[PDB]
Amino acid sequence: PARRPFIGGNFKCNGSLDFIKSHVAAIAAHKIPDSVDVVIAPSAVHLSTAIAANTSKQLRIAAQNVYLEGNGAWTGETSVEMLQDMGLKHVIVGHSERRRIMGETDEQSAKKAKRALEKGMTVIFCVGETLDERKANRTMEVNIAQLEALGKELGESKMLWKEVVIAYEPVWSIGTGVVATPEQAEEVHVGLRKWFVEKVAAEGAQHIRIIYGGSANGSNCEKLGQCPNIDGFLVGGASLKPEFMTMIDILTKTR
Amino acid sequence: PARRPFIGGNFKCNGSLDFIKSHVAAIAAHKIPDSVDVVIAPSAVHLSTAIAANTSKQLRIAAQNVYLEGNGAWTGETSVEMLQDMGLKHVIVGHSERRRIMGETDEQSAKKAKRALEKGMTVIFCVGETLDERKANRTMEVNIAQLEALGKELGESKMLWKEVVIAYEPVWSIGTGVVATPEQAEEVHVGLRKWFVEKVAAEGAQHIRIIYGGSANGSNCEKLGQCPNIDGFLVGGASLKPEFMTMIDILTKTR
Repeated sequence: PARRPFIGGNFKCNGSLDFIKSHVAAIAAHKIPDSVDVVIAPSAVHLSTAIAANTSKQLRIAAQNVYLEGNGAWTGETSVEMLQDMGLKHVIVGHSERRRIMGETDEQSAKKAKRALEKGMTVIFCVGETLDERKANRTMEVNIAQLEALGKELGESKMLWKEVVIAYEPVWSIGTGVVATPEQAEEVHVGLRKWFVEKVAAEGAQHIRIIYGGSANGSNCEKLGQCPNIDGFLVGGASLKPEFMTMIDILTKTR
Repeated sequence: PARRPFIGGNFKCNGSLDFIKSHVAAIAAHKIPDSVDVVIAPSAVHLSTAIAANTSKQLRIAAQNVYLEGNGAWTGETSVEMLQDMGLKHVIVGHSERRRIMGETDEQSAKKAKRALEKGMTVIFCVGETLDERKANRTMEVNIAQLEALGKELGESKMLWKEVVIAYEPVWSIGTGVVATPEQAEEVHVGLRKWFVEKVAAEGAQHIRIIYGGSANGSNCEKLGQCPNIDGFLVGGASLKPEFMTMIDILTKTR
């Protein structure tokens, strides 16, 4: 009982119109197999430009965030409806930068994901513990709590878990170059599988993709991709470089 | 010592690609005098589409929000650099929906504005009190506190106030249809002028535009626009309708 590999590239708050056009063009020009999901997430104002430049039949474009309300009086926010109207089907939710730096609570992330999922979108739901929480030996407690908030919102509607791609990114690995070792990563993904089996369904744990993120790059992704419970990567800085295409190849050849 | 009128249309989280194209086209097709600043603020993902559809030489496009950091690891956020790279020069900051519903603090709004201003952008800085604060007779205290946070960030760099357009929108008037009377609005703008004179400069208070927002529409904007300290309007719901063009005409003929 395995899985369709997944690699997402989160551009974060980076890029100019020319960078988006050129970089998306370079990615789209790369041979992308039909056996692996490849998604890139440019900043909101760059979405249209990225879509126009994406000449690939496999590459999909995603948003880095979405609000938990539909269209209405939510100045500065983006609705699921807007993303779907633009032809987008993927969206990142709960990235630790929003959780830890911008105050996005466990419940808000969960509500954003639920709304996106109910409308038919695929959600890259991020979870991860800080250096201090790990030092306090609370790694699994935290990751599970974040996943539980989502479980509370979906709960019964298990089927909605089908369009969820969990992205484990230890906060101490985000933008620090301090990537997790295959053992550290696999150990956490194992704990996440177990939680899914118990709180969701044994069958579902076998199908849901769980990707690793946090300093993942061309020279370290192969060893990570060889781990049974690591279905791919959520790439940050490296997704802005040509090595992102190499990571795609490595992921394909590995699983 | 007077001012160049200003009318901004905040679309908030509304619109589809077709709506943006058609609505922006209809606005752009309207005769816009060179004597009044007219700006519309579509949602972030619609910016490019709006720019493409804006065939007017006078109409300017603005963003509804911006982050307080430059390009970097800020997932889901937009930088000033991105907005300027797109040719945008206006941005709304501190809208009460973000302050009151999304937790944007007085200091965060102030820091966002300062960064935008330092880079050369024009900022529509929103302020406003809630029904309870007004009932508690704390209307001016609150509005002044929000303005003071900005004053703390700019403080000395007074000159930066040149590109600031203050938008007073009583929270109880936002999306409720309960517009402020000309007396209520003028009274607050008078108090804001006085604060500016004391904490900024007598000269500057004479030049800075202070616009009214909150249920402003085609049938009530004339009486508001006739008030000496009301230089224009920040239009919400009405900016999504053809009456927005009427408001432009009314503002022009009035001052």
